[PDB]
Amino acid sequence: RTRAEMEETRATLLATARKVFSERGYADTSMDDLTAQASLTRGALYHHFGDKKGLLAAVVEQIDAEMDERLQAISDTAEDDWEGFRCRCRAYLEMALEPEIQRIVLRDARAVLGGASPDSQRHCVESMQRLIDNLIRQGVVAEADPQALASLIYGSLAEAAFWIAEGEDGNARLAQGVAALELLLRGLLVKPR
Amino acid sequence: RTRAEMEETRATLLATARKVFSERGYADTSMDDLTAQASLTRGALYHHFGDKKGLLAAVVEQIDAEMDERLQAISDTAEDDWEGFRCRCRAYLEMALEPEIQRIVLRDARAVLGGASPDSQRHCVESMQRLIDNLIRQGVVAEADPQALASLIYGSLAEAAFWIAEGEDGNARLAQGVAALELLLRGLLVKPR
Repeated sequence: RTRAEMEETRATLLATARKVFSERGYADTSMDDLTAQASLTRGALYHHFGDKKGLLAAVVEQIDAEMDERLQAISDTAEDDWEGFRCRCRAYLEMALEPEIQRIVLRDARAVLGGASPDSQRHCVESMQRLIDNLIRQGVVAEADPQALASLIYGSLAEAAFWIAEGEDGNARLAQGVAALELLLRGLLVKPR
Repeated sequence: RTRAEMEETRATLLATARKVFSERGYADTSMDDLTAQASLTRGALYHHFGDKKGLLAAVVEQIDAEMDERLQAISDTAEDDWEGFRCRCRAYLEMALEPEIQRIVLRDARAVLGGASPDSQRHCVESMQRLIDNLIRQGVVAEADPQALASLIYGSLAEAAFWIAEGEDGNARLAQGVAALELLLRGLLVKPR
Protein backbone atom coordinates (compact mmCIF):
# COMPACT_ATOMS: atom_id res chain seq x y z
CA ARG A 1 0.00 0.00 0.00
CA THR A 2 1.23 3.49 -0.90
CA ARG A 3 0.92 6.54 1.29
CA ALA A 4 -1.62 7.84 -1.23
CA GLU A 5 -3.71 4.68 -0.99
CA MET A 6 -3.58 4.73 2.83
CA GLU A 7 -4.63 8.36 2.85
CA GLU A 8 -7.58 7.57 0.54
CA THR A 9 -8.68 4.68 2.75
CA ARG A 10 -8.30 6.79 5.94
CA ALA A 11 -10.54 9.46 4.40
CA THR A 12 -13.26 6.90 3.49
CA LEU A 13 -13.16 5.45 7.02
CA LEU A 14 -13.42 8.89 8.54
CA ALA A 15 -16.41 9.83 6.38
CA THR A 16 -18.13 6.55 7.26
CA ALA A 17 -17.42 6.99 10.96
CA ARG A 18 -19.03 10.44 10.73
CA LYS A 19 -22.12 8.99 9.06
CA VAL A 20 -22.50 6.18 11.64
CA PHE A 21 -21.85 8.40 14.64
CA SER A 22 -24.58 10.72 13.25
CA GLU A 23 -27.14 7.97 12.98
CA ARG A 24 -26.28 6.13 16.18
CA GLY A 25 -24.36 8.47 18.51
CA TYR A 26 -20.67 8.48 19.43
CA ALA A 27 -21.01 6.98 22.98
CA ASP A 28 -23.45 4.40 21.66
CA THR A 29 -21.10 3.15 18.93
CA SER A 30 -18.13 0.94 19.68
CA MET A 31 -15.35 0.33 17.20
CA ASP A 32 -16.77 -3.14 16.63
CA ASP A 33 -20.25 -1.63 16.14
CA LEU A 34 -18.88 0.70 13.47
CA THR A 35 -17.03 -2.17 11.82
CA ALA A 36 -20.22 -4.22 11.68
CA GLN A 37 -22.54 -1.36 10.58
CA ALA A 38 -20.21 -0.23 7.79
CA SER A 39 -19.21 -3.78 6.76
CA LEU A 40 -15.53 -3.06 7.29
CA THR A 41 -12.70 -5.58 7.55
CA ARG A 42 -11.75 -6.60 11.08
CA GLY A 43 -9.03 -4.28 12.37
CA ALA A 44 -9.22 -1.54 9.73
CA LEU A 45 -10.27 1.19 12.17
CA TYR A 46 -7.68 0.14 14.77
CA HIS A 47 -4.98 0.08 12.09
CA HIS A 48 -5.71 3.60 10.93
CA PHE A 49 -6.72 5.36 14.18
CA GLY A 50 -5.34 3.27 17.09
CA ASP A 51 -8.38 3.69 19.35
CA LYS A 52 -11.81 5.28 19.48
CA LYS A 53 -10.45 8.50 20.92
CA GLY A 54 -7.99 8.69 18.04
CA LEU A 55 -10.86 8.27 15.57
CA LEU A 56 -12.83 10.97 17.37
CA ALA A 57 -9.84 13.36 17.15
CA ALA A 58 -9.53 12.69 13.46
CA VAL A 59 -13.26 13.34 12.89
CA VAL A 60 -13.01 16.57 14.91
CA GLU A 61 -10.02 17.75 12.81
CA GLN A 62 -12.12 17.33 9.62
CA ILE A 63 -15.13 19.03 11.12
CA ASP A 64 -12.91 21.92 12.33
CA ALA A 65 -11.53 22.42 8.82
CA GLU A 66 -15.04 22.52 7.40
CA MET A 67 -16.15 25.02 10.03
CA ASP A 68 -13.14 27.25 9.36
CA GLU A 69 -13.97 27.27 5.62
CA ARG A 70 -17.62 28.15 6.22
CA LEU A 71 -16.80 30.95 8.63
CA GLN A 72 -14.02 32.47 6.49
CA ALA A 73 -16.49 32.51 3.58
CA ILE A 74 -19.01 34.60 5.50
CA SER A 75 -16.54 37.42 6.10
CA ASP A 76 -14.95 37.04 2.65
CA THR A 77 -18.29 37.47 0.88
CA ALA A 78 -19.56 40.28 3.06
CA GLU A 79 -20.78 43.50 1.48
CA ASP A 80 -20.17 45.44 4.73
CA ASP A 81 -17.17 44.16 6.67
CA TRP A 82 -18.52 44.98 10.13
CA GLU A 83 -21.78 43.18 9.35
CA GLY A 84 -19.78 40.30 7.91
CA PHE A 85 -17.86 40.06 11.21
CA ARG A 86 -21.13 40.09 13.25
CA CYS A 87 -22.56 37.48 10.90
CA ARG A 88 -19.48 35.27 11.23
CA CYS A 89 -19.58 35.51 15.02
CA ARG A 90 -23.32 34.72 15.11
CA ALA A 91 -22.80 31.82 12.68
CA TYR A 92 -20.34 30.22 15.10
CA LEU A 93 -23.07 30.16 17.74
CA GLU A 94 -25.71 29.02 15.20
CA MET A 95 -23.45 26.03 14.44
CA ALA A 96 -23.95 24.84 18.04
CA LEU A 97 -27.46 23.67 17.04
CA GLU A 98 -26.34 21.68 13.99
CA PRO A 99 -26.54 18.04 15.05
CA GLU A 100 -23.00 17.00 14.12
CA ILE A 101 -21.29 20.00 15.71
CA GLN A 102 -23.58 19.97 18.69
CA ARG A 103 -22.95 16.33 19.43
CA ILE A 104 -19.51 15.38 18.11
CA VAL A 105 -17.65 18.64 18.87
CA LEU A 106 -19.55 20.34 21.71
CA ARG A 107 -20.56 17.26 23.71
CA ASP A 108 -18.39 14.25 22.76
CA ALA A 109 -15.02 15.90 22.04
CA ARG A 110 -15.64 18.18 25.04
CA ALA A 111 -16.04 15.23 27.42
CA VAL A 112 -13.60 12.80 25.77
CA LEU A 113 -10.76 14.96 24.45
CA GLY A 114 -11.12 18.01 26.72
CA GLY A 115 -12.43 20.29 23.99
CA ALA A 116 -10.42 21.94 21.24
CA SER A 117 -6.68 21.33 21.26
CA PRO A 118 -4.46 24.34 22.06
CA ASP A 119 -3.24 24.08 18.45
CA SER A 120 -6.83 24.23 17.12
CA GLN A 121 -7.51 27.19 19.38
CA ARG A 122 -4.42 29.07 18.13
CA HIS A 123 -5.53 28.34 14.58
CA CYS A 124 -9.02 29.80 15.16
CA VAL A 125 -7.45 32.81 16.83
CA GLU A 126 -5.12 33.43 13.88
CA SER A 127 -8.10 33.40 11.48
CA MET A 128 -10.08 35.85 13.60
CA GLN A 129 -6.90 37.95 14.04
CA ARG A 130 -6.70 38.46 10.22
CA LEU A 131 -10.24 39.79 10.24
CA ILE A 132 -9.75 42.06 13.30
CA ASP A 133 -6.48 43.45 11.84
CA ASN A 134 -8.40 44.32 8.68
CA LEU A 135 -11.22 46.06 10.60
CA ILE A 136 -8.75 48.02 12.70
CA ARG A 137 -6.87 49.11 9.58
CA GLN A 138 -10.22 50.21 8.04
CA GLY A 139 -10.92 52.39 11.10
CA VAL A 140 -14.05 50.37 11.83
CA VAL A 141 -12.76 48.68 15.03
CA ALA A 142 -10.95 50.70 17.69
CA GLU A 143 -7.19 50.28 18.10
CA ALA A 144 -6.17 47.12 19.94
CA ASP A 145 -3.73 44.28 19.48
CA PRO A 146 -5.36 42.05 16.89
CA GLN A 147 -4.17 38.78 18.43
CA ALA A 148 -5.26 39.78 21.94
CA LEU A 149 -8.70 40.85 20.73
CA ALA A 150 -9.10 37.72 18.62
CA SER A 151 -8.31 35.56 21.70
CA LEU A 152 -11.00 37.30 23.68
CA ILE A 153 -13.59 37.05 20.90
CA TYR A 154 -12.83 33.41 20.01
CA GLY A 155 -12.97 32.53 23.76
CA SER A 156 -16.38 34.13 24.17
CA LEU A 157 -17.79 32.28 21.18
CA ALA A 158 -16.29 28.92 22.10
CA GLU A 159 -17.73 29.09 25.60
CA ALA A 160 -21.14 30.37 24.51
CA ALA A 161 -21.33 27.47 21.97
CA PHE A 162 -20.71 24.97 24.79
CA TRP A 163 -23.41 26.68 26.82
CA ILE A 164 -25.90 26.57 23.95
CA ALA A 165 -25.09 22.87 23.40
CA GLU A 166 -25.72 22.15 27.19
CA GLY A 167 -29.34 23.31 27.02
CA GLU A 168 -32.35 21.09 26.64
CA ASP A 169 -33.55 24.26 24.88
CA GLY A 170 -30.69 25.08 22.57
CA ASN A 171 -32.95 27.24 20.39
CA ALA A 172 -33.78 29.49 23.34
CA ARG A 173 -30.12 29.67 24.45
CA LEU A 174 -28.99 30.50 20.91
CA ALA A 175 -31.20 33.63 20.76
CA GLN A 176 -29.99 34.70 24.23
CA GLY A 177 -26.38 34.11 23.24
CA VAL A 178 -26.66 36.11 20.07
CA ALA A 179 -28.37 39.01 21.86
CA ALA A 180 -25.70 39.09 24.60
CA LEU A 181 -22.92 38.76 21.99
CA GLU A 182 -24.21 41.87 20.21
CA LEU A 183 -23.68 43.92 23.40
CA LEU A 184 -20.10 42.73 23.68
CA LEU A 185 -19.33 43.39 20.04
CA ARG A 186 -20.80 46.86 19.82
CA GLY A 187 -18.03 48.33 22.03
CA LEU A 188 -15.43 47.40 19.43
CA LEU A 189 -16.70 50.09 17.05
CA VAL A 190 -14.93 53.43 16.74
CA LYS A 191 -18.25 55.03 15.72
CA PRO A 192 -21.57 53.56 16.92
CA ARG A 193 -24.13 52.52 14.32
CA ARG B 1 -8.11 6.00 60.19
CA THR B 2 -11.24 8.16 60.27
CA ARG B 3 -12.61 10.12 57.36
CA ALA B 4 -11.57 13.26 59.23
CA GLU B 5 -8.00 12.03 59.63
CA MET B 6 -7.81 11.01 55.95
CA GLU B 7 -9.12 14.40 54.91
CA GLU B 8 -6.49 16.14 57.08
CA THR B 9 -3.70 14.02 55.60
CA ARG B 10 -4.98 14.59 52.02
CA ALA B 11 -4.91 18.35 52.62
CA THR B 12 -1.29 18.24 53.92
CA LEU B 13 -0.21 16.17 50.91
CA LEU B 14 -1.91 18.57 48.53
CA ALA B 15 -0.26 21.61 50.11
CA THR B 16 3.14 19.90 49.96
CA ALA B 17 2.63 18.87 46.35
CA ARG B 18 1.85 22.52 45.54
CA LYS B 19 5.04 23.68 47.26
CA VAL B 20 7.23 21.10 45.46
CA PHE B 21 5.65 21.64 42.06
CA SER B 22 6.33 25.39 42.57
CA GLU B 23 9.99 24.87 43.32
CA ARG B 24 10.67 22.14 40.78
CA GLY B 25 7.95 22.19 38.10
CA TYR B 26 5.07 19.77 37.53
CA ALA B 27 6.54 17.93 34.47
CA ASP B 28 9.91 17.74 36.18
CA THR B 29 8.54 16.09 39.34
CA SER B 30 7.54 12.45 39.44
CA MET B 31 5.46 10.97 42.23
CA ASP B 32 8.61 9.30 43.53
CA ASP B 33 10.46 12.65 43.32
CA LEU B 34 7.74 14.30 45.42
CA THR B 35 7.82 11.43 47.90
CA ALA B 36 11.58 11.80 48.28
CA GLN B 37 11.64 15.64 48.41
CA ALA B 38 8.87 15.83 51.01
CA SER B 39 10.09 12.80 52.99
CA LEU B 40 6.76 11.02 52.62
CA THR B 41 6.02 7.35 53.26
CA ARG B 42 6.17 5.11 50.20
CA GLY B 43 2.73 4.94 48.60
CA ALA B 44 1.03 7.81 50.42
CA LEU B 45 0.46 9.89 47.28
CA TYR B 46 -0.77 6.89 45.27
CA HIS B 47 -3.13 5.92 48.10
CA HIS B 48 -4.73 9.35 48.25
CA PHE B 49 -4.68 10.46 44.59
CA GLY B 50 -4.30 7.30 42.44
CA ASP B 51 -1.92 8.84 39.90
CA LYS B 52 -0.11 12.06 39.06
CA LYS B 53 -2.99 13.34 36.97
CA GLY B 54 -5.32 12.76 39.91
CA LEU B 55 -2.98 14.77 42.15
CA LEU B 56 -2.85 17.55 39.56
CA ALA B 57 -6.69 17.65 39.41
CA ALA B 58 -6.85 17.90 43.16
CA VAL B 59 -4.30 20.76 43.23
CA VAL B 60 -6.25 22.55 40.47
CA GLU B 61 -9.52 22.22 42.45
CA GLN B 62 -7.87 23.96 45.45
CA ILE B 63 -6.34 26.66 43.31
CA ASP B 64 -9.72 27.24 41.60
CA ALA B 65 -11.43 27.70 44.97
CA GLU B 66 -8.80 30.22 46.01
CA MET B 67 -9.18 32.11 42.74
CA ASP B 68 -12.97 32.20 43.07
CA GLU B 69 -12.63 33.66 46.60
CA ARG B 70 -10.19 36.35 45.49
CA LEU B 71 -12.30 37.38 42.51
CA GLN B 72 -15.61 37.44 44.43
CA ALA B 73 -13.91 39.68 47.01
CA ILE B 74 -12.96 42.28 44.40
CA SER B 75 -16.57 42.81 43.32
CA ASP B 76 -17.90 42.47 46.88
CA THR B 77 -15.64 45.23 48.18
CA ALA B 78 -16.11 47.57 45.26
CA GLU B 79 -17.18 51.14 45.84
CA ASP B 80 -18.53 51.44 42.28
CA ASP B 81 -20.01 48.18 41.00
CA TRP B 82 -19.12 48.72 37.33
CA GLU B 83 -15.51 49.49 38.26
CA GLY B 84 -15.53 46.47 40.56
CA PHE B 85 -16.63 44.30 37.61
CA ARG B 86 -13.86 45.75 35.36
CA CYS B 87 -11.37 45.21 38.17
CA ARG B 88 -12.49 41.60 38.68
CA CYS B 89 -12.23 40.88 34.95
CA ARG B 90 -8.75 42.47 34.75
CA ALA B 91 -7.66 40.58 37.88
CA TYR B 92 -8.47 37.28 36.17
CA LEU B 93 -6.02 38.17 33.41
CA GLU B 94 -3.45 39.52 35.92
CA MET B 95 -3.55 36.09 37.61
CA ALA B 96 -2.13 34.56 34.40
CA LEU B 97 1.28 36.01 35.36
CA GLU B 98 1.30 34.60 38.90
CA PRO B 99 3.72 31.68 38.80
CA GLU B 100 1.42 29.02 40.26
CA ILE B 101 -1.59 29.88 38.11
CA GLN B 102 0.52 30.45 35.05
CA ARG B 103 2.24 27.12 35.33
CA ILE B 104 -0.06 24.69 37.14
CA VAL B 105 -3.43 25.87 35.73
CA LEU B 106 -2.67 27.57 32.40
CA ARG B 107 0.14 25.31 31.18
CA ASP B 108 0.11 21.97 33.05
CA ALA B 109 -3.63 21.41 33.60
CA ARG B 110 -4.22 22.75 30.08
CA ALA B 111 -1.95 20.12 28.51
CA VAL B 112 -2.61 17.25 30.93
CA LEU B 113 -6.28 17.55 31.89
CA GLY B 114 -7.60 19.51 28.90
CA GLY B 115 -8.14 22.73 30.83
CA ALA B 116 -10.96 23.49 33.23
CA SER B 117 -13.59 20.81 33.69
CA PRO B 118 -17.09 21.58 32.33
CA ASP B 119 -18.22 21.58 35.99
CA SER B 120 -15.55 24.16 36.92
CA GLN B 121 -16.57 26.25 33.93
CA ARG B 122 -20.26 26.17 34.92
CA HIS B 123 -19.25 27.18 38.43
CA CYS B 124 -17.28 30.22 37.19
CA VAL B 125 -20.17 31.15 34.95
CA GLU B 126 -22.66 31.00 37.83
CA SER B 127 -20.46 33.36 39.89
CA MET B 128 -20.15 35.86 37.06
CA GLN B 129 -23.90 35.47 36.37
CA ARG B 130 -24.70 36.71 39.94
CA LEU B 131 -22.65 39.82 39.28
CA ILE B 132 -24.13 40.47 35.78
CA ASP B 133 -27.69 39.97 37.11
CA ASN B 134 -26.95 42.58 39.77
CA LEU B 135 -25.56 45.09 37.24
CA ILE B 136 -28.52 44.58 34.92
CA ARG B 137 -30.93 45.11 37.81
CA GLN B 138 -29.05 48.33 38.72
CA GLY B 139 -29.52 49.62 35.16
CA VAL B 140 -25.74 49.75 34.70
CA VAL B 141 -25.51 46.88 32.17
CA ALA B 142 -27.92 46.66 29.24
CA GLU B 143 -30.65 44.01 29.28
CA ALA B 144 -29.42 40.51 28.40
CA ASP B 145 -29.73 37.02 29.79
CA PRO B 146 -27.32 36.94 32.71
CA GLN B 147 -26.20 33.35 32.17
CA ALA B 148 -25.62 33.86 28.44
CA LEU B 149 -23.61 37.03 29.03
CA ALA B 150 -21.62 35.42 31.82
CA SER B 151 -20.69 32.52 29.49
CA LEU B 152 -19.41 34.94 26.90
CA ILE B 153 -17.43 37.00 29.42
CA TYR B 154 -15.96 33.99 31.27
CA GLY B 155 -14.99 32.44 27.87
CA SER B 156 -13.18 35.58 26.77
CA LEU B 157 -11.21 35.77 30.01
CA ALA B 158 -10.34 32.09 30.11
CA GLU B 159 -8.98 32.17 26.57
CA ALA B 160 -7.11 35.45 27.00
CA ALA B 161 -5.46 34.01 30.17
CA PHE B 162 -4.23 31.01 28.15
CA TRP B 163 -2.91 33.39 25.52
CA ILE B 164 -1.10 35.52 28.10
CA ALA B 165 0.41 32.36 29.64
CA GLU B 166 1.67 31.21 26.13
CA GLY B 167 3.86 34.30 25.69
CA GLU B 168 7.55 34.48 26.36
CA ASP B 169 6.48 38.07 27.14
CA GLY B 170 3.51 37.58 29.40
CA ASN B 171 3.84 41.13 30.75
CA ALA B 172 3.42 42.59 27.26
CA ARG B 173 0.49 40.26 26.46
CA LEU B 174 -1.22 41.14 29.75
CA ALA B 175 -1.32 44.88 28.91
CA GLN B 176 -2.63 44.08 25.40
CA GLY B 177 -5.25 41.75 26.81
CA VAL B 178 -6.48 44.24 29.33
CA ALA B 179 -6.68 47.01 26.72
CA ALA B 180 -8.63 44.79 24.29
CA LEU B 181 -10.88 43.56 27.12
CA GLU B 182 -11.85 47.15 27.94
CA LEU B 183 -13.22 47.59 24.38
CA LEU B 184 -15.35 44.48 24.72
CA LEU B 185 -16.67 45.46 28.13
CA ARG B 186 -17.57 49.03 27.33
CA GLY B 187 -20.47 47.95 25.06
CA LEU B 188 -22.22 46.35 28.03
CA LEU B 189 -23.01 49.77 29.52
CA VAL B 190 -26.43 51.35 29.12
CA LYS B 191 -24.82 54.81 29.40
CA PRO B 192 -21.18 55.34 28.34
CA ARG B 193 -18.74 56.74 30.89
